[PDB]
Amino acid sequence: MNIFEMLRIDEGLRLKIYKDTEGYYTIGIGHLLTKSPSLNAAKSELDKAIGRNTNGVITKDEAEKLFNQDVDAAVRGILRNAKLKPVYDSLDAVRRAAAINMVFQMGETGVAGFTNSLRMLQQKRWDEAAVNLAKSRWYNQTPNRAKRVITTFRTGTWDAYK
Ligand SMILES: [Cl-]
Ligand SMILES: [Cl-]
Repeated sequence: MNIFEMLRIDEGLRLKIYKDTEGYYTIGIGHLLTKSPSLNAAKSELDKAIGRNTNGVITKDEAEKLFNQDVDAAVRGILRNAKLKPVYDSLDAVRRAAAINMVFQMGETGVAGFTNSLRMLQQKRWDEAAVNLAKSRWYNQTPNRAKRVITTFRTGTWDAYK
């Protein structure tokens, strides 16, 4: 198991524009297109992202390409962030995948606001961090996915994904 297979399980794959859990125009493997209500603003962003007139539909390869870019960008955002970097560096390889997952889903600002959990993770207080992470809108909105990520932080194994 690795970050790619992990996110592929959490996000699914959709080849036609769809609305995410928050109601936003998304495509592929969790690629947010726009927070605007306009399907046209979404279609525009889509064509811009792919480099072609897509009419709202992409191929698997195109999906995977967006996905490759997004994971990369997620990692780089963590590495560039003064609050996230130290925590991330402190983690083992499995837990690092959990961190990437959160950033991919909620953005760097979002995660960055989990100050207390971040401190707990850095100190390696696993059960404590797990409890604190659950006290969040994130957990309340996407409980099954949150639980999976949280279990990964708690255990340091891929059990939630097996
Ligand atoms: Cl893009
Ligand atoms: Cl969920």
